[PDB]
Amino acid sequence: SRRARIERRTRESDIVIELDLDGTGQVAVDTGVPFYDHMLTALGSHASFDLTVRATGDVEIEAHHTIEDTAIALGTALGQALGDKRGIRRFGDAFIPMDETLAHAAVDLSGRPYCVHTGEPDHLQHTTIAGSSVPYHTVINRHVFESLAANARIALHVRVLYGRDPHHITEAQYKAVARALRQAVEPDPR
Amino acid sequence: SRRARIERRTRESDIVIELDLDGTGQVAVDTGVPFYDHMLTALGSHASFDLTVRATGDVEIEAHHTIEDTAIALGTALGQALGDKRGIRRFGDAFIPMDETLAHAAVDLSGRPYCVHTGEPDHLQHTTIAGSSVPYHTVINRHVFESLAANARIALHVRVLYGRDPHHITEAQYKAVARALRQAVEPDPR
Amino acid sequence: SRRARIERRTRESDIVIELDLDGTGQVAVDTGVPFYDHMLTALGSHASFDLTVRATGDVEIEAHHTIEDTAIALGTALGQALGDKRGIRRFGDAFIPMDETLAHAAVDLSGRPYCVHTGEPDHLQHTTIAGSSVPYHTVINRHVFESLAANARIALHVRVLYGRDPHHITEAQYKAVARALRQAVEPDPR
Amino acid sequence: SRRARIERRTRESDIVIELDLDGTGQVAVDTGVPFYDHMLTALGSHASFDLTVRATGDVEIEAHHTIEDTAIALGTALGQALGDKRGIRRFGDAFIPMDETLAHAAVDLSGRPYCVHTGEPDHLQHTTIAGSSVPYHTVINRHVFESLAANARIALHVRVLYGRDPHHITEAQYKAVARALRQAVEPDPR
Amino acid sequence: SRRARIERRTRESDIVIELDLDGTGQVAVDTGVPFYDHMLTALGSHASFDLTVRATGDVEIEAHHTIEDTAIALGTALGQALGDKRGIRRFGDAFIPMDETLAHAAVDLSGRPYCVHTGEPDHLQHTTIAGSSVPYHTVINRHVFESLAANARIALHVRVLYGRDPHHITEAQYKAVARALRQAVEPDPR
Amino acid sequence: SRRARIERRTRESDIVIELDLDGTGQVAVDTGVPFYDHMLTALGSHASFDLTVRATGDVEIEAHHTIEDTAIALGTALGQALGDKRGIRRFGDAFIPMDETLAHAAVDLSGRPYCVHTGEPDHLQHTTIAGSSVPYHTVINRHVFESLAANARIALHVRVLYGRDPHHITEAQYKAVARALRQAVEPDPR
Ligand SMILES: C[C@H](N)c1ncnn1C
Ligand SMILES: C[C@H](N)c1ncnn1C
Ligand SMILES: C[C@H](N)c1ncnn1C
Ligand SMILES: C[C@H](N)c1ncnn1C
Ligand SMILES: C[C@H](N)c1ncnn1C
Ligand SMILES: C[C@H](N)c1ncnn1C
Ligand SMILES: [Cl-]
Ligand SMILES: [Cl-]
Ligand SMILES: [Cl-]
Ligand SMILES: [Cl-]
Ligand SMILES: [Cl-]
Ligand SMILES: [Cl-]
Ligand SMILES: [Cl-]
Ligand SMILES: [Cl-]
Ligand SMILES: [Mn+2]
Ligand SMILES: [Mn+2]
Ligand SMILES: [Mn+2]
Ligand SMILES: [Mn+2]
Ligand SMILES: [Mn+2]
Ligand SMILES: [Mn+2]
Ligand SMILES: [Mn+2]
Ligand SMILES: [Mn+2]
Ligand SMILES: [Mn+2]
Ligand SMILES: [Mn+2]
Ligand SMILES: [Mn+2]
Ligand SMILES: [Mn+2]
Repeated sequence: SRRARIERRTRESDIVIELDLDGTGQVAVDTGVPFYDHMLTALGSHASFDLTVRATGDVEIEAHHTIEDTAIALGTALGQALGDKRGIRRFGDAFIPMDETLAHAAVDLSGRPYCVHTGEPDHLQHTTIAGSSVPYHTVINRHVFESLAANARIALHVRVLYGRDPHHITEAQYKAVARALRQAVEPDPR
Repeated sequence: SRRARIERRTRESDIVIELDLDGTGQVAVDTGVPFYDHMLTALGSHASFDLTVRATGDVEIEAHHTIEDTAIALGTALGQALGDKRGIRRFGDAFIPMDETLAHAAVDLSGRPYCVHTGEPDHLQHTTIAGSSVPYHTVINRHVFESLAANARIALHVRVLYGRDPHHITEAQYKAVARALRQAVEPDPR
Repeated sequence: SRRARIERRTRESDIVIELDLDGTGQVAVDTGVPFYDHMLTALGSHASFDLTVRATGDVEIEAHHTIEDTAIALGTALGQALGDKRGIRRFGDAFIPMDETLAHAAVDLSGRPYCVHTGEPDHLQHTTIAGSSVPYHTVINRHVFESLAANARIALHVRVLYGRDPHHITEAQYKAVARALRQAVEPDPR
Repeated sequence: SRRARIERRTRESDIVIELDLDGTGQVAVDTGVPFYDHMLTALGSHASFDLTVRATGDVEIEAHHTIEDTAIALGTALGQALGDKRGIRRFGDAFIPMDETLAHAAVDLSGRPYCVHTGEPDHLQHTTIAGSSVPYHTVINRHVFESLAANARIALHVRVLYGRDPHHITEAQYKAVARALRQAVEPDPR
Repeated sequence: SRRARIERRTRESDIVIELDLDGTGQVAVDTGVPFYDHMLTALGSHASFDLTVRATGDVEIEAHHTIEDTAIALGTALGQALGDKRGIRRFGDAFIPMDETLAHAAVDLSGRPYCVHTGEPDHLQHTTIAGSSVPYHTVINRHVFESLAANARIALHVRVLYGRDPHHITEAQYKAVARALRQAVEPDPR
Repeated sequence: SRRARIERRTRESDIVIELDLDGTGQVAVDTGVPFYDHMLTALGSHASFDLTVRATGDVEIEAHHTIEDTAIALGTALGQALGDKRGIRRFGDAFIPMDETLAHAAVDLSGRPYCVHTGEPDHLQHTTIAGSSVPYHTVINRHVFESLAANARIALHVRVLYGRDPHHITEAQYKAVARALRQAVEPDPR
């Protein structure tokens, strides 16, 4: 019913997305960027989407191209799956506490792309989350939210009220976006 | 069930309101102040009210008297239609993104009039929204929210978190008030 | 189903709590600290808990030991009654207007104790609410929210956006916590 | 070759656009908003487009809905007329002196919507340009540039380096956008 | 006609450059520093050079020696390929929007080395762009522009007007330099 | 075709100008003010004018009268040679790096005299460039640009973005004006 498959092939990367808005959190994400996989898994899961993301790209340069192409493809999938948007809540918002961090997201499935990203501490503009694989530059958080909003053609407002840990700050925002979208896409009984 | 017809006849104006709290967004508004009509249409629609507003007044002076008398009559209608307020959520709140603008409203159907209006940029105290008819002075936004709260006998908190466009800022607040009221008036299953 | 009886006996006090998460606001609170009774009655009632609190302690010293032991016991009861937390909303938040005051609470039933308490005016750190019985030092507000979060093993974020009256400020926060918990404990239909 | 006809019919307005990128400045604009007509005539003319804009809307509210719908439709027309964007300069920029005013615009026909609007004096956020017809609120300048960029799917950077007259400031920006687009859409001989 | 092959062999690295000023963007770059490869590919491509860069060096230390030796060799190639500079535009400049970033470069093929690098945010002095290979320290951006200007014996002015993403900021500057050089090297018909 | 001879005889000086807009940089300048000769030679040359300037005046007082009368006569020559301005680019701009200095000029051949001169360091208001002949007070730079714009009846915006050497700062501005005029006077193929 509210399903979309998107294939996005650029010079930099290859994305396949399958998205059901009316899922149960059946999520599988593989981008070659394990922190990004974790954020997109949290997003699909907390939005009660069924979501599959398979992506490969030029991670020898860094994660940016793959992260962005994935967020563009995912936005386009959200846009297509929503269709005409008849009968939905349209507006959604969620607070996510994560230990010391409090994040908020608010959505209007308006059909007009807009993203306002505020309150993220300045040190996230040069912070790296790094393990044994491809690292994740938190400066990309904004870019992901912008790409998503631009291609789904929605208003997306993401706020960090406060926080310290860059992992708590980043995950709280992805989870906020996710639960905001969940409320906004659900059928409006009136 | 939760219906009220209010007639308000002053030296300055004539107001008829018909309000059903349990509507489907069947809204008709005619005040001679077309921007106000647009805001009150957004309010009735986003609150899932059935609402009829017919108003005439001294618009040769300006919109103020008609705007205020209408907001007083509309408040009184909300107050009467709520009745004893048995079994309702009582508390409601909503975030409204509108492009660059984010507004919020929170309500307590307490039976104690109170309005706190914060965060609206200072230039809305001398901004005019003007077309081919009677103009709308955004300084009146507060007055409308105050009049509504005073006569419905509710606590109404309206916040502009941020914004630039006076039309986005004003409409976002009316829509926030509307969805806050919608959540607050709905039956509480517990 | 989601019931817990907690008995807590310290050198300073004796607490019995009985808590049903799936109640109708059947609340009885007796701590010897009548303002605290009023706050805990508001909390149980606004959370739609069935709640019984019987506490006696060393109020000849002041309310602190009894308030804290009660909040610890109540937290432990919330923790036990939630059990494995299968199938619940998990996240909850609420705005509470109270005349001039606006408070907010957000919860994550994470299993990781955390409390962030912000925005409370500085004069509540030496304010007393006093009647004909044992008085209530508002400096204890934070301590109560911290104790509750620590022993229920949840993330609890409590914000005063603004306010003036210490009674409005305190009650608004307890009511916010209550409605945040109510949303968070309810079954998630998905 | 690089032609597009767009029809956009909303609740608020009716837009017809016909756009040839490879024109000689054959421009006809009728929106019911004569200052807007003047700005869009300057844009089509200074971009050497052939452009026809016919729009009607709810100007009894004010110009906003009609201005925005027109800018959305015009953006969509630019997007469609560019097609695959094979063989073009892609990047374009122009300085426009206008008496005391200096404006600049830079474009990347990237396929990624983005608009950065800077340097416009603060008083243009509540300035009105008013004649004998529907007035023009200069706060809308940004909104127009944003709408255009979002729907043409280009990067558009518009700068006021300095200026005083709101008419000089506004027209200089529209002319800058126009000549930036003209350079960017032209065939790249290499 | 305007071709140069440069071989540069230091203790730290081995560089081979082949450069045609009058190319079609036939570019192949391999330095062992994949982000640098991406920047130098963008530069050759956006300048419509035919360009081959093969470099190996002491990347076990970090990218610096290889980046610098490559920029020195590339500058020397630009210098030799320009020859006597008879009949060329000499002056060139370009604006590059890249999402939120706006960069500018201006060139004078003067025969006097000079580089002015301004406006780059302070956090790019300790930012790393890191993937699965050798990372790129953005502090090197200036060094690259300086090395290039010193060895091509040109005036090179590179400006970041504004920006946030270090990848957008860096790539925008390389693209600006590239299009500035493209305009400056082209035959002057007068 | 686009030629003008101007003779200007005041109490203070005697000017003969011959100007072809469609020249090859055939320039001869003799004012008795050798630094001025150098600046006007750079201007005619970098604008691809054919230009002859012969001037004599009261240099025993200082260069001012001769500089100004020459700039007035030269402006009048530009005005007359442009004629009706049918079919020209009209708008032109150029960046000129000169070692540490970056200057910019933008022109609108509008038929409305206007000059905005900004960014020149304050010490150029009392700097002298002095050799073995009549010296040049850099405070006159503005006066020259103003005189030129007033009598050619064009908008001329001249910016020093930054610089240190008064000779680099002055020459960069004359060269910027020159290349801005060159782009603006050239035939517009559309
Ligand atoms: C496991 C969860 N994703 C988490 N990330 C950082 N902190 N926590 C609790
Ligand atoms: C049409 C809607 N009422 C609106 N007003 C201002 N902007 N937008 C989108
Ligand atoms: C009765 C209620 N608990 C209250 N306390 C302070 N103000 N109000 C209304
Ligand atoms: C006529 C032109 N559109 C203009 N508008 C304001 N000033 N000027 C010269
Ligand atoms: C693909 C392109 N090189 C790019 N890098 C960062 N952002 N974008 C669009
Ligand atoms: C020779 C040229 N006119 C010049 N003047 C000052 N510096 N330079 C290079
Ligand atoms: Cl989780
Ligand atoms: Cl709407
Ligand atoms: Cl109550
Ligand atoms: Cl908030
Ligand atoms: Cl014009
Ligand atoms: Cl600039
Ligand atoms: Cl590119
Ligand atoms: Cl020279
Ligand atoms: Mn990007
Ligand atoms: Mn995690
Ligand atoms: Mn009044
Ligand atoms: Mn509207
Ligand atoms: Mn204690
Ligand atoms: Mn009370
Ligand atoms: Mn709008
Ligand atoms: Mn005009
Ligand atoms: Mn070095
Ligand atoms: Mn890139
Ligand atoms: Mn003078
Ligand atoms: Mn010189």
